Amino acid sequence: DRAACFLTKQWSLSPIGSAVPGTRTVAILCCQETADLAAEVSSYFPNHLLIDVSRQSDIDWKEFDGLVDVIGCGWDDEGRLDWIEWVQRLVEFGHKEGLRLLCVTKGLESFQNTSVRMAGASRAGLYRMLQCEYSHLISRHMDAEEVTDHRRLAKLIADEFYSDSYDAEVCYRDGLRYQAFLKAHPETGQSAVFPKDHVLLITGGTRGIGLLCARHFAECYGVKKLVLTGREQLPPREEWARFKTSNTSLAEKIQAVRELEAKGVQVEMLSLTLSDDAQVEQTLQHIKRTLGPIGGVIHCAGLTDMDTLAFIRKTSDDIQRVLEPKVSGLTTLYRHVCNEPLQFFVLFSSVSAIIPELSAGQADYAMANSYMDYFAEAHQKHAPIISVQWPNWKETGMGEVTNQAYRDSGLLSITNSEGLRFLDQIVSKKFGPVVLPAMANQTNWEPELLMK
Ligand SMILES: NC(=O)C1=CN([C@@H]2O[C@H](COP(=O)(O)OP(=O)(O)OC[C@H]3O[C@@H](n4cnc5c(N)ncnc54)[C@H](OP(=O)(O)O)[C@@H]3O)[C@@H](O)[C@H]2O)C=CC1
Repeated sequence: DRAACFLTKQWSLSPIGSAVPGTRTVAILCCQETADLAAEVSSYFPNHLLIDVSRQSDIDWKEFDGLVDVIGCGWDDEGRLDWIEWVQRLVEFGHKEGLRLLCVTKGLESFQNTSVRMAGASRAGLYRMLQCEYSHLISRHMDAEEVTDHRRLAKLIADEFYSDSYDAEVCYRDGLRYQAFLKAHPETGQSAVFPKDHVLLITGGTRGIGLLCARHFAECYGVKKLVLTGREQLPPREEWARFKTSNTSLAEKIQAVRELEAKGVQVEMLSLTLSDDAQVEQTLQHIKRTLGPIGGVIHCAGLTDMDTLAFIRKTSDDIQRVLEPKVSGLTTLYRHVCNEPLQFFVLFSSVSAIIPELSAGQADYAMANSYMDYFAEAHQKHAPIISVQWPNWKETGMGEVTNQAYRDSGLLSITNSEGLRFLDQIVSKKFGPVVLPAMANQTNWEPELLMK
């Protein structure tokens, strides 16, 4: 594994060359809040369908030029997934010779924006990547400025929609169009002591990378109190002796608790529904009462859906299960730990949040991890919160089974030791709120083309 780098999302001018209108129907996805905007957008499309999701599909989808989604310009309820089936149906049933999907947000990107407006985060991640999963699509996320008037915004939208671009992600700042790309962090491509009476909280800490982090913090940062959370409820401690010769995942967890406790660490392995406000409150009160204040959080709770790959074959329910730990779960956890004396709050995101080619066949996972990226950017002022867009870990967790796009990306799969060193640097330094640490074979690596 050759060369370490740290990539962050940067922006450069990408002017539109021509904007030729069509006459096929354009769908306009909105909600009650964004309906006035949607009406203004609609005046640029003589042929349109306004789909207000807060008001089923008997549509001749093959007659459409595409869809403009402006729900991300309002509140954009992360828990309401009804909008998804409109996108799926258009993607599946639409013309195979080109159709356009355009997602518009307002002030979601931190570029030339001192105040991230946390709306549209999961949806941006979907639209960024759909053209890599479906070769016939042109799909784009566009971020406008929060100040932009509806009339001006509608004009920008219409030109963008019918543009000659295949850029995955763009923003407009002071009337100028910019495209997103990845680049080695600007200058940095020490550490304080973790207090012995504070607790390190690790969600998804019971196996995989999170457990590896647990061992690492106990060994190298002198952590004395660990709370490791997952979904499984371990049996009472009195039962544990019956699992000595078991080869089960539960046996391994029990053994891991014992090995940590041998290092002189107090360890609790808990079941916690992270999106359940009442349970998270109660559990956090228990920790604070009986162990001590929270000195750090590592958010590893996460699932990939390995059964249903195609976006158009996923149900709302499937998608919700993948989002839950990273979206609702993260938000709920944050509300109950943001006033603790945190040294760090590290989110385990993925290269699939941001590299469209790797998102393919796992669109819901890209949505989930994308939300965490923006969440860190939006809350960096209030908490030492960092989203890490991890590459594949070769030796622990979900494992590798890496595909051609991953190999073709020039990303390498990383060792545990590589990953932990990456983590230590990310905590010790200011790479900013979102960073993609990669091991790359330097000869054959063009980070600046990763998002194209
Ligand atoms: N492995 C890799 O290469 C990469 C991993 N990541 C991310 O790193 C994190 C850990 O990855 P990995 O170690 O492979 O994962 P594993 O599947 O090995 O471990 C998942 C852990 O999270 C817990 N968990 C899963 N779903 C939930 C949920 N809904 N609520 C609470 N806890 C949950 C599991 O608990 P239980 O055992 O009780 O189910 C388990 O402790 C994930 O968030 C993943 O997206 C990112 C990039 C690459």
